[PDB]
Amino acid sequence: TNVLIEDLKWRGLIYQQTDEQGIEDLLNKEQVTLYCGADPTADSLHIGHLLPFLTLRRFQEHGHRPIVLIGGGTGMIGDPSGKSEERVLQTEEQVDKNIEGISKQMHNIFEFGTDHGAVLVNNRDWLGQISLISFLRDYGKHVGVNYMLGKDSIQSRLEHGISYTEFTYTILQAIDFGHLNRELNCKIQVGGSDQWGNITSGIELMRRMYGQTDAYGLTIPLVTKSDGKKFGKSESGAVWLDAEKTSPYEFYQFWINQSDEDVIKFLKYFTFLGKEEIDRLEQSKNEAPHLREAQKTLAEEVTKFIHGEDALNDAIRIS
Amino acid sequence: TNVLIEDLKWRGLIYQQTDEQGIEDLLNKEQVTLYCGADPTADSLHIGHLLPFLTLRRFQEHGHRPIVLIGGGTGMIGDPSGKSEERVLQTEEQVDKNIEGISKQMHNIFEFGTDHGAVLVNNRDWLGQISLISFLRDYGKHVGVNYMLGKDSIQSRLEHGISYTEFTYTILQAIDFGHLNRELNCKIQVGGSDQWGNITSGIELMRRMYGQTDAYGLTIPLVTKSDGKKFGKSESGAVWLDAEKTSPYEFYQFWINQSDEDVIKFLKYFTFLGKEEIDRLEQSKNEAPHLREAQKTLAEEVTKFIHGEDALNDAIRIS
Ligand SMILES: N[C@@H](Cc1ccc(O)cc1)C(=O)N[C@H](C(=O)O)[C@H]1[C@H](O)[C@](O)(CO)[C@@H](O)CN1O
Ligand SMILES: N[C@@H](Cc1ccc(O)cc1)C(=O)N[C@H](C(=O)O)[C@H]1[C@H](O)[C@](O)(CO)[C@@H](O)CN1O
Repeated sequence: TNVLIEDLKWRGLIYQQTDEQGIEDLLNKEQVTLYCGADPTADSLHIGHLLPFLTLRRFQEHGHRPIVLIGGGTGMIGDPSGKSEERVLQTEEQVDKNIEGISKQMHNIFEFGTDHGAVLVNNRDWLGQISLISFLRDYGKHVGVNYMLGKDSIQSRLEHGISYTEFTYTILQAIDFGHLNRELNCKIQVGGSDQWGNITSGIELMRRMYGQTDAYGLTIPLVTKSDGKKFGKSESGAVWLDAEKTSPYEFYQFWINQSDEDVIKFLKYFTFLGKEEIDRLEQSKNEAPHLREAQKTLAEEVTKFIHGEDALNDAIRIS
Repeated sequence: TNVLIEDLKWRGLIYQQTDEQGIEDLLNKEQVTLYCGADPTADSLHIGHLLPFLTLRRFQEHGHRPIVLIGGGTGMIGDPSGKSEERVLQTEEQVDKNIEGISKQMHNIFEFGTDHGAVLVNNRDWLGQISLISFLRDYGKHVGVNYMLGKDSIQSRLEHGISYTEFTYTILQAIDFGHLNRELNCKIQVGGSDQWGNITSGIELMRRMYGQTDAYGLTIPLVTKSDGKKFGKSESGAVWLDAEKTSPYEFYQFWINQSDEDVIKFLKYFTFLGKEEIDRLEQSKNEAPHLREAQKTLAEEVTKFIHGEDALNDAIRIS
């Protein structure tokens, strides 16, 4: 038993684990409970969010469980990770409006509603309670400043000033992990490179609060185009997984006009084909580039997936 | 948490449980490990085997696990359940040949190969070992004759004589359940009406051997045609889920020419639609019978499933 660890590292989806061996272990023994999340900083996800939520499927595939968290709380604050400009808060309706969009997509990418499947959580439930005096007593006590001033994320901000709220974000997200680690049994936190800091911060506080209850962190990598030009950025800014911002036809194309270099890879990253199917599909590429098979299947795979069987047609029938 | 128990009894898939409440319970608490099996008495399954193995999916759907057992051992003996004529043994090649067929179908109906998914077991592994003196000591001791002479199955046989082997079958199958109950954690045994006796017999010996380690038995019902004529029996004897004995076109038809009375039901029994989709699909039936929607979708559902997306086409394109 250890095939899942096998394809996630063939397909190259492993940027870093906190404790390699430890993760390798429980994955080949117990049925883990890994989760991922996103704040409602928009009313639609974008292909940058496609990789991480798929890796959650990869896991679910072999008996494991995935938990999808929507930032109904940490959303209103926003994650300075990466950013090198302070954010700007947003209207209670704005957030509570956005989550209606993001939730409509997840619900389609994953299967919510079972007796023991994935779960959709919103942190405004546990962060919506906890008070000012409280937060300071119960959590702040064992969350030292030298540590926070250590998070890579923060410096870009420390450099041209980081407001206190951007600064008290990591503690908001640590509280989360812990809550799930103690509430749904969560032990692994999957997320992009931009989440190393927050992930780790979650386990560091899990240890202080009570000798780290078997928690670990996994990071999916950074999808890199071949030419060195921003995966996910069209003139039409991003490439939105929302039909009416980025359509199946526009969607379709994006994957079929995708370069041959960064092609098989993307096949591994976003398709549920096997090493065989790809092997062959890598072949058609390597010697009969005219039929343009790679670029084609990829497309029709991710499109039927994201957008539909029929809309795939509709898209193709417009091609 | 209790939706699965909800649709299995809406769709009517529950003929009987050994301990109703007890099953209701662990199903709304822990992720069960239910299994089902079939002896290689042929090299292809038939629609009579479609219901039970689907109900295993129903379960797997909500976090649970299914184990598919092939009778590589109890096969060579054959289950007198139902039968009212002694069986006839069969060639070691014959069995070892048949299982190649039956396994090719399961592998397509279920997903074998994961870190923690369903598992394919063959009992010739645990029954292939156990010796004559042994079997008598370790198992026979606490397997009283008055009990066996109680199994409904047996009397039909007791009436026109039951050979000892048909008689020592139930103990072969009890040993199984137990082995899985102690080996893979199995707690529920799903199978058709014709398996009540064997199922129960498995838990009765599990208790004697050691206070029944939390085992229960579930039975799917008997698919009944509307007219009262043998579901699954064509002139072409059965309706084989093997392409080259019962083809997608022949397959296709069988479901589209299926009567309107026993139609929505069969929709519930064999399709993964919702109560909604069916509601509507029950409607089209009830007032626009000309479009013949029920009979149609059913077909194309079960066909794409059993035989393929493309072969569905091929079938339709021959319709
Ligand atoms: N603080 C997190 C959100 C979070 C919310 C609650 C938690 O308890 C832990 C983290 C974040 O910044 N997420 C990105 C987002 O937009 O929501 C998102 C990124 O955009 C990403 O590319 C795909 O979602 C990858 O970094 C994974 N991420 O969660
Ligand atoms: N003794 C069982 C097989 C068995 C094998 C190993 C076990 O440890 C327990 C039982 C039997 O008779 N099965 C049917 C078959 O043909 O294999 C089969 C029936 O045909 C059925 O209709 C669908 O498979 C339903 O009764 C479920 N059944 O298992």
